[PDB]
Amino acid sequence: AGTAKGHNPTEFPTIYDASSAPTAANTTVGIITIGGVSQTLQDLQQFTSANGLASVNTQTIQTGSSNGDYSDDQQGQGEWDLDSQSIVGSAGGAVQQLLFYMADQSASGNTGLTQAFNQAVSDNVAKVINVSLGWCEADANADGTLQAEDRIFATAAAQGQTFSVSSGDEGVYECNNRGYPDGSTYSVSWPASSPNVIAVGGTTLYTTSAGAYSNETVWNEGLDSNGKLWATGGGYSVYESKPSWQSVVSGTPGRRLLPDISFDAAQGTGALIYNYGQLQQIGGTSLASPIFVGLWARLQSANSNSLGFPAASFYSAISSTPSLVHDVKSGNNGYGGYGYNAGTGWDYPTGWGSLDIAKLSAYIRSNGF
Ligand SMILES: [Ca+2]
Ligand SMILES: [Cl-]
Repeated sequence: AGTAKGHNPTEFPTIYDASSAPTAANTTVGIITIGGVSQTLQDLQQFTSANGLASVNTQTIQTGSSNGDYSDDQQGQGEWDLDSQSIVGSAGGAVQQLLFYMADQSASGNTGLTQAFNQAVSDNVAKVINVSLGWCEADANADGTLQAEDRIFATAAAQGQTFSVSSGDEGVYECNNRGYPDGSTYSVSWPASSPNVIAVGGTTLYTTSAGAYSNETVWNEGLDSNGKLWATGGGYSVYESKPSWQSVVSGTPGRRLLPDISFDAAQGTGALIYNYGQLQQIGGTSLASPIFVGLWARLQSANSNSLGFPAASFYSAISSTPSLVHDVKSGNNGYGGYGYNAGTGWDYPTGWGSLDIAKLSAYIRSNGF
């Protein structure tokens, strides 16, 4: 069954059958960040230069008050590094432009992040926007953040923009102090639980000795030394109603089910990322979402950026056309015998699984999306 190892981001096209697709050279991509990206831009230069790629056109955008705090968060740089290098690698080494929509760190509440989302939608220049972040949806709901941000994502979807959002790293235990085992008590992350975004969960990725895809299982690496679970977020929103396209998954509640799709997330099978100059092997659903973003941006470039928000089409296409995905069947996203189990077809840990990009491209050529 393949081998578990780290991977250069430039390998993700081979792994997910995207090498025959155009690059994302004709599609602009956004990344939501918390604070600045000055070190991240140096790490991105290290990435493209080491891989012999053309340099990436970047812009940074202060999305809130002009007097806000956009200084670099040092630990955050590794996350913006994961996002940006994984997007560019998955995109085949080229994007039209990479836009960093930086959230103010000195704003009240969650308003810095809300303003970053808002700016990406108002500007309506990026076709695909990565969000490798989140938190307990019940906490977001309790202070009004959920409602305010969902309005923004609704505008995005109506405008034809794709927000991609990591499902979470806490398995079913998102709301229990961010991942502490809690028995049968299951919860999900915001903004992944929005029906106006594509929620991306996580796999453990096995490759053959030649580097081809072998298999994927659920991402679940168990507990760390603090006792926190590291596993793919998945479940259903307690607040958001089920969008009609999800009705194809029978026997589920009348709620937004997540994730929609999944890609590599296990640290043990994760991406090799330049962070403050040093190569580190990094996972999370923060990896899986940028993989999706880069791959989806290729399909946008192949289709003149004319593909709208793709949730309905994913559910109709994949339910009727199982060859479009790698269906994850093994593993669970809890602990101690609790959590959801993968299975045939759509499941709570992984949604439909990972996309086979060339097969999806051929489907889109025939059928539209
Ligand atoms: Ca499955
Ligand atoms: Cl909807």
